[PDB]
Amino acid sequence: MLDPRLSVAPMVDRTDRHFRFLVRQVSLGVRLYTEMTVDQAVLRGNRERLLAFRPEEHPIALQLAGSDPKSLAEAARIGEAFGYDEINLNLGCPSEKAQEGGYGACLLLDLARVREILKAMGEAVRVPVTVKMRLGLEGKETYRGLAQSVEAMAEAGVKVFVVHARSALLALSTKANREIPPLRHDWVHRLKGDFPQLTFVTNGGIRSLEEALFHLKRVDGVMLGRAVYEDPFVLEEADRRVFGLPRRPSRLEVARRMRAYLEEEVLKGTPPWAVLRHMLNLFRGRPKGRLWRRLLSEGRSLQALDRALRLMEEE
RNA sequence: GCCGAGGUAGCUCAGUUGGUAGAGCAUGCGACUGAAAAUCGCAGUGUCGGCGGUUCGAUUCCGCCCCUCGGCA
Ligand SMILES: Cc1cc2nc3c(=O)[nH]c(=O)nc-3n(C[C@H](O)[C@H](O)[C@H](O)COP(=O)(O)O)c2cc1C
Repeated sequence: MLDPRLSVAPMVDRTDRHFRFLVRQVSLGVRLYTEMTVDQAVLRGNRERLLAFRPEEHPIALQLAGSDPKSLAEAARIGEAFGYDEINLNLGCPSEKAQEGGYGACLLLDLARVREILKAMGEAVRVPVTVKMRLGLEGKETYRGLAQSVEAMAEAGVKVFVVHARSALLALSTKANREIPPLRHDWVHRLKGDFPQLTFVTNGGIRSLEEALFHLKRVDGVMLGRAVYEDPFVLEEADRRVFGLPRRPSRLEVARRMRAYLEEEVLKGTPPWAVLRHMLNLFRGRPKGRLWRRLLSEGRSLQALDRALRLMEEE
């Protein structure tokens, strides 16, 4: 039993184990997702570097990308061992890299392939195998086509469908595919109405917790990506209102704990910028936030963070 | 001439071991205590130096070519 009500979207070059730990200091309940991790990188690459994460990041789900059923079943078997509570399948990445590899959003073209992929992964691991998909391809999406492909996946085992509510135009850039196609959140709402036994987590364009709450009164969950990264404290009230916990974090308290987390990591071989480049938005839209962001991007050291914290305390 | 170590936004630069490329300062527009300081948001644009090599595909790895650099000659 997992809590799908709220989560931070998987974002390449964003949601590494460092930023995930940061978000965990802001919200205890919010579900975290790893970056898209290709199956071949899990099978042949340094597995400790890729998948190893901290136990504080629980709950956390490893998202895998691929096309070969046997390769994704082996990659899901490996992810489960590292302790991931969930193995999510990437069916939305419209990059040129994805199209050439035949994985991501272009996998939606072939339900027969996607269904044998899901059957293999689900039987290879005991953790819930989910999916993060898009509404369709080349703006040719129909509601009966999306509901029909969701039916097939559900018969393959899938229970949770994290839906990025917008089509993927393979011709456009990746940054263009997250701003141009129309957001049909109402399509996901109807997916819950046609499939009340399934869990749907709508996603796309959610700017605040107030908007996320609106969508929660219609579907099971909401996923925020750029809203969280651009300013982690967009989930400031997430715990208290969504997860019903009695705790509201302070931007300064979180900075104090992120400093101690930076001391452990740096002191055991972690480059200081690997942790500091994700703390720049901690004071976004706050007094003297500029100087906080300047100090860390210039110094890039524990000592620099100590002087930046001291200033924030003075202010 | 042997070599250290580099070519990424205008700028000083990150990118840790092939997989949805971006930090800072500075340009530009904007919010605000009254113009105004202080303060903050918004967006920006990439042939990741050119040529082949592997690959599903490499800013990332090979060889070649190639501009500023530093000790040795
Ligand atoms: C920088 C960036 C990287 C992303 N990488 C992934 C990814 O690796 N896997 C994935 O399923 N979605 C990825 N996405 C898409 C997000 O998961 C999400 O669907 C999209 O940002 C829209 O949701 P949002 O408006 O709440 O951010 C990425 C988005 C961004 C902005």
